[PDB]
Amino acid sequence: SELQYLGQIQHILRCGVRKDDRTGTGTLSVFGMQARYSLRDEFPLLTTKRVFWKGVLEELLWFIKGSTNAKELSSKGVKIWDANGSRDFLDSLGFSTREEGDLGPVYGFQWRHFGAEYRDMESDYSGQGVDQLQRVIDTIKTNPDDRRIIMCAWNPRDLPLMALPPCHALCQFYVVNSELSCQLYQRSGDMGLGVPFNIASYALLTYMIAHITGLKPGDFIHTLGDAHIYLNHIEPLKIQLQREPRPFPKLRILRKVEKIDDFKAEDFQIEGYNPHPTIKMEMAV
Amino acid sequence: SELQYLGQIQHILRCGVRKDDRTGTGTLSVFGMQARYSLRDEFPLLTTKRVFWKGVLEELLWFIKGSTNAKELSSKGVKIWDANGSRDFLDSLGFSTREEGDLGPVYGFQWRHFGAEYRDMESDYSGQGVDQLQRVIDTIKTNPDDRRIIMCAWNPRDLPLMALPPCHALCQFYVVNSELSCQLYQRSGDMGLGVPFNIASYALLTYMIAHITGLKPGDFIHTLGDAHIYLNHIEPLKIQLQREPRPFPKLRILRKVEKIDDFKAEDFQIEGYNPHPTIKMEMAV
Ligand SMILES: Nc1nc2[nH]cc(Cc3ccc(C(=O)N[C@H](CCC(=O)O)C(=O)O)cc3)c2c(=O)[nH]1
Ligand SMILES: Nc1nc2[nH]cc(Cc3ccc(C(=O)N[C@H](CCC(=O)O)C(=O)O)cc3)c2c(=O)[nH]1
Ligand SMILES: O=c1ccn([C@H]2C[C@H](O)[C@@H](COP(=O)(O)O)O2)c(=O)[nH]1
Ligand SMILES: O=c1ccn([C@H]2C[C@H](O)[C@@H](COP(=O)(O)O)O2)c(=O)[nH]1
Repeated sequence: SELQYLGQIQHILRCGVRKDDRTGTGTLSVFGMQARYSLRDEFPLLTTKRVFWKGVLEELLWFIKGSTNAKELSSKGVKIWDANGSRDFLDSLGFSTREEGDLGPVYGFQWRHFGAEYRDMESDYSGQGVDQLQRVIDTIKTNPDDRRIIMCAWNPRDLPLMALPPCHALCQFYVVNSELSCQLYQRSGDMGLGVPFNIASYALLTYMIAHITGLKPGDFIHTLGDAHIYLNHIEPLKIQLQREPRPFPKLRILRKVEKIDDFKAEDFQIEGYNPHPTIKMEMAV
Repeated sequence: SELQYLGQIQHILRCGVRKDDRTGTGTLSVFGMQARYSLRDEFPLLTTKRVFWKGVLEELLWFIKGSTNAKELSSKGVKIWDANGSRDFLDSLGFSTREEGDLGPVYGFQWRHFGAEYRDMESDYSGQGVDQLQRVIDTIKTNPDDRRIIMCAWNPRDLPLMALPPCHALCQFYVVNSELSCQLYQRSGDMGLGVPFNIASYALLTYMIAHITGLKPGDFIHTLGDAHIYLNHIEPLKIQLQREPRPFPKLRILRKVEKIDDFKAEDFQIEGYNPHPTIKMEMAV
């Protein structure tokens, strides 16, 4: 099922159109793609290249905790957001009053406190805003046939206060035959760098919510808007494209957890992940 | 026998020729030297300057483990390879898709998996390649008169993939009268920085292999190729030369260990190491 991501890479290289972007780099773009990754007895952690699974696990716990402080995640070993929370990148977009790591109201804030008035990254928002994450878990428990199980991060009101507007803007859940499925709408997909990271992130999120609600993981539908391949990624991706995929690993939950907040990093174990060598690709800031 | 190391320092300062180097810091070099350090009831840990014995002990266990991950050694307190595993140094040698601290197929990989195809620093290579380290131990036990007990780390095939090609490239063992001796051919010797470290390193390795095979440590012959003294080490070494050596310490193994992989850092104790104050010397890499 990894061939779907590879088939999207090969289709952008062969049929994608050249298109400029905000960064000083260049892209080959295709608008509108959809792939289905099965979560049943396998976890879609890519094997054609080693994916930062510790980054995937620590960033999601950072989202669930509602933290918007980049130093909070960077103190765990995952420095993927320090570029968007640095003084050089923040001061270029008019954000001159931030302390250290103030991305603004981003994925963590919108998941737990949607609509609340964002002060800074250290302020308390308990009881403020809409808790989309906990409301989604409550709806799955009480009314699984509901078609409104949605957690949205795209907030036009808080949009100008974010260092980078949300890429995974909207995700919806779906229950049938005790199988929890998840579809993510990604408005902008860095096919070389972020997309493998984002697929594993929301696949893990489905496993956590399926563990709490007592359901089995079903499918993860990855819907893309602007799916692009940066020009400085063509050679590293052509090397990844020649690699033969290996079977997906498995994700094991080591203890029964009742609440979404009680998940710790030690509760997860990836079993049987044998990927090809890492392929470091430059980020476009 | 420490007067031999001092005699090699004094000979390079008095008869060495000026010669440029890869780091561009300049050296005084002499090609072809040999010293014999007795391992009988004494350990060659230099006393004219404090040698990082924790680095010696942790790096050798890191070599025996076959690890080529610099972060694995740096997480133990030994940052001697972090300079060669940094992002800045990796991108200078064309390695732009490697992970931070992937030294490539270096001493650890060639000792345990010679000839195997190096993927990256997290891949499993169990059963792949030639296990030179276990093969020499097997030969010493069964055929001590063998003249081919050699462990080679210089691999021209894997050479362009190394952050730094092996300096202690080839070493040979030798058994007579139940005495295990070891000769090391070091192609490039930092007389100020690495040579004292390497003398203690392979002396420790000989003690470990002698403990397994039931032999007594004999001699350690330190054969050098390019023995050089960096220009920014002349004054620090001229101060070390005026210091009088103290008796070598002793190395005690606290428990009987059967296999070479079962050695832990807590199993070794240096008794009676009274060195002179440290002399910090800048690294050229
Ligand atoms: N042009 C661009 N800008 C971005 N800003 C923030 C992100 C999200 C992001 C940023 C960094 C990483 C990252 O460094 N990922 C790799 C593993 C990702 C993988 O294997 O897919 C790592 O940590 O080594 C991942 C996602 C991101 C992205 O994907 N592309
Ligand atoms: N020019 C140069 N480049 C190198 N790249 C890798 C090494 C191996 C190495 C690296 C660092 C040290 C080191 O820093 N050693 C000393 C301990 C020895 C001592 O104190 O005498 C320390 O930790 O300060 C030793 C060997 C090394 C070396 O010796 N010299
Ligand atoms: O989870 C994420 C976060 C970021 N990006 C990439 C997409 C873009 O290349 C870049 C953001 O720039 P815009 O699309 O906002 O201009 O980050 C992803 O692919 N996934
Ligand atoms: O165990 C080691 C590792 C490195 N070096 C030093 C020797 C050189 O001064 C420097 C770099 O090696 P060259 O590739 O320039 O030979 O590292 C040693 O002396 N011993």
